[PDB]
Amino acid sequence: GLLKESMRIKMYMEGTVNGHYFKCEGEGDGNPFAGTQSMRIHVTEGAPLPFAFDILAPCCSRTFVHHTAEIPDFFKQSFPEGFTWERTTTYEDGGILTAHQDTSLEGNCLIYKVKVLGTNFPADGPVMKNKSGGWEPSTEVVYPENGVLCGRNVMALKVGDRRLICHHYTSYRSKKAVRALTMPGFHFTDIRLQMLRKEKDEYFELYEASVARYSDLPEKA
Amino acid sequence: GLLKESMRIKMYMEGTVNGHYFKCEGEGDGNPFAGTQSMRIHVTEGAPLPFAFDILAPCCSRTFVHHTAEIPDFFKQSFPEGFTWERTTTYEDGGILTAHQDTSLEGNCLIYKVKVLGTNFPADGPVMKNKSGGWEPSTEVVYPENGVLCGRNVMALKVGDRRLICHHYTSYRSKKAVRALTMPGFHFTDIRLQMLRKEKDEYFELYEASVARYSDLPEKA
Amino acid sequence: GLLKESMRIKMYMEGTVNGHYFKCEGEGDGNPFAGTQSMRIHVTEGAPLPFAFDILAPCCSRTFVHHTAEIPDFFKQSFPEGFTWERTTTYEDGGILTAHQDTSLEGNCLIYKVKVLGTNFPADGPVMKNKSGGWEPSTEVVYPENGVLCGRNVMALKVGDRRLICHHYTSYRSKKAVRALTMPGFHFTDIRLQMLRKEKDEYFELYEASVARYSDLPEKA
Amino acid sequence: GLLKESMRIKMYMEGTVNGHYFKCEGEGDGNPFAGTQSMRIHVTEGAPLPFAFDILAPCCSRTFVHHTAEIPDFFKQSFPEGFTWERTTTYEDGGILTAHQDTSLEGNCLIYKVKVLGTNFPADGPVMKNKSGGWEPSTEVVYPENGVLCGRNVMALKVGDRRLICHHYTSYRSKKAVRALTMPGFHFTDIRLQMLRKEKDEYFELYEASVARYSDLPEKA
Repeated sequence: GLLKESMRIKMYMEGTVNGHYFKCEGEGDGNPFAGTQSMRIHVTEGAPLPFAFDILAPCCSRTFVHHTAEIPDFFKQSFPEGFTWERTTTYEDGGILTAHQDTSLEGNCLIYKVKVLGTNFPADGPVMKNKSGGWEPSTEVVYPENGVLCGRNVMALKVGDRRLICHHYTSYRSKKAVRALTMPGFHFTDIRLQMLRKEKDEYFELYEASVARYSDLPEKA
Repeated sequence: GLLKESMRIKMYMEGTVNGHYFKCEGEGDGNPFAGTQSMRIHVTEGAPLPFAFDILAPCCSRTFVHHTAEIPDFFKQSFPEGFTWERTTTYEDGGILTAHQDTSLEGNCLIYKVKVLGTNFPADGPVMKNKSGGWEPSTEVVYPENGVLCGRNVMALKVGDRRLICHHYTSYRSKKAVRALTMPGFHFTDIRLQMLRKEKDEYFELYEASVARYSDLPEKA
Repeated sequence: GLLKESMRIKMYMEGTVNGHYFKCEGEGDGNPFAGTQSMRIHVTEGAPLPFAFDILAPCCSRTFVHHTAEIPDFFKQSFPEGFTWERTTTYEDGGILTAHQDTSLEGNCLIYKVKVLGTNFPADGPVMKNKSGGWEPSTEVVYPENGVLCGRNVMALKVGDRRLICHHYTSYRSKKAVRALTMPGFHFTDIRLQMLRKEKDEYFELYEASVARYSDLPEKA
Repeated sequence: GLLKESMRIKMYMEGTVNGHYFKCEGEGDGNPFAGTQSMRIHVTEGAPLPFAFDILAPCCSRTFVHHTAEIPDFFKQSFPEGFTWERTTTYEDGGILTAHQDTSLEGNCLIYKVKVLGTNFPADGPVMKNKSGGWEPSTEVVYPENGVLCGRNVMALKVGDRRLICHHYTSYRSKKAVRALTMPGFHFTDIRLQMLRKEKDEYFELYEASVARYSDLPEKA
């Protein structure tokens, strides 16, 4: 019973994208077992952001995933010690967004500390011109490599009727000893990250659902 | 109609991988509406293949996808003219495989003509040492870009307990005038590609099932 | 006297870029010791080319390099059997070009056979719109890997006052027994590829100079 | 004359590489006109470093570049305000090193502030096993893109007689208003970074030389 049906979240984020320094703080809630969560993010320095917050949204919670088919849950097994994630996202028009995150549990409150370095976003591109309209839903590929949980994803940024593709390369590291966890095998995480509200490039509300599953396609003989 | 619920397939492939010339021929069949098919392939020049056939298997059939949710079918709509596909697969240990394909229809035989270039596969990697154990199931991301259907994918090659990750960049081009197609929107194609039999690095048997669908995840308002 | 002060060149090139099939032929000559050479190219099929021939110029001659500082010449030592090259070129705006080449010798004719596959060039980019204006000079990084000579390069495509960057990944394979060659160590090859004339996307003249060298920077102790 | 034939350097570095947090501090001196400089680095937190310092070494000085051929010096023209640099470095065996740097001037001392995030370096690979033997010399490609100086590079990390290849993507931003500089054209920067001394994987001496120049190769008419 270390995680509850209803969890509080506090997030601190600091970074630079294309030389622009910013800091963000967020508060949220969700059901880790139902795989649902929302969050409110304030830009506290470098407002207004001169780039689409869409690139920061996936930096903002892997404890909140509905696990199907008895798939071992790397993230929840990691408490009370918690876990980190590190990701590089390559954008097909040239942006590169690297982030390192820390997850901790204090009573009922998950604590997120994120560092974000963004480089070579094209000045004319939809990130730096803030023309994006959110993410399509996605499916992460999750597999083990010596007690590290690995992530790969293809994500599509809405740019009117066009889609800008980026590529996620993620490592999830337990702060619990490897020998104390059941590692999952290869599996999938459906993720749907929605921006519900935004104001003056300084305030954002997010909503995310996540489900760990195997392929629904049957395997032949 | 034009496509029957039972189709035959003839494949001709020519290519070079790390300087090793090979030709293949396939004979196959499938229910294009059910999204199921199978294929026997003979390596007719350069057998025994000095690398894992696993890299060529996804070069061997996008007419055979079960479409859910009234998703327009780019492929089936393209007949009688048919379509081409072109792909680059990047392997995270350095291998690149580029292939162009032509799909034609005579009677109730789909004809595939495939050209393949493999470059910079590492000598001691599992493709060139032929130590792969087939593919995980996958989910392609499919989206229009002005008459062109685009595909992106993360696939996972089995190398024992480890997974070798590769990235698909696909373009699908109709030979029907773009005025005469209903383009789909952004969607996913589940793909499970199985190797049922291999012999002497010369004879292979493939089976594949594909479903076009939306995300299983509900959208909040 | 296998390789003369004056050598003739003949090239055969076949390929497809974004669906467009074409063949080209080249006739050339050079001094392979001076590292200078030229080539006339005619599109024999698929003329007029609907993309910049700029992407095909680097597929048109590594026998022609001035070697400084007693650097072992992998290419010249390969005769009479000769050598192959395989290259994938990734453009920062989405294009991939993959190519395999065979180089053989008969008397004083070098015979080039090239297969090219181009994928996912953006419809709106300078290559498919044919708005490029040739290559900056370049320096290739060349280093051995177990009998194979590897090449890495950043090249810059002129687009008025902008530069479209692409990345070369090249493997040079001798058809001569490894043990008959002195493999060079790590070194650079300065290449300047110039397009002297073009005519209705059908006829092209190239000149190229290549120099193999060490860094011109002193090493400290 | 803010800039003289002898300047001093102080560097602060903070980062995480594969989840290992560290800090370093640098003390150096140089002749920014002759393009020569040296730095002493102490690992001040998270010593002993459990990865190759060689990956941080190019995070430790673009003010120190001898400009030939009257090429405009973006770096020198950007004082007193100074400049930033942001780089992502992709290693062909999976590692990514993103970095943001601030360069300031306080009298005769250049002040470097570096944030570093490294993700997804292979546990088995020579970086996390600390088995690299320094860098080959390099040639950076430098070119303007509307007030930003872009850099691209291929660099080779020594691993015995093997070379591990990485790819630099750099943007240099003046903190001086863009319109107050003469932007250079496309040019090259020769860089030779040497580690002269290491101790206890907590103390390191770097020497570097840099020359800005055009191609050594002549242009035909």
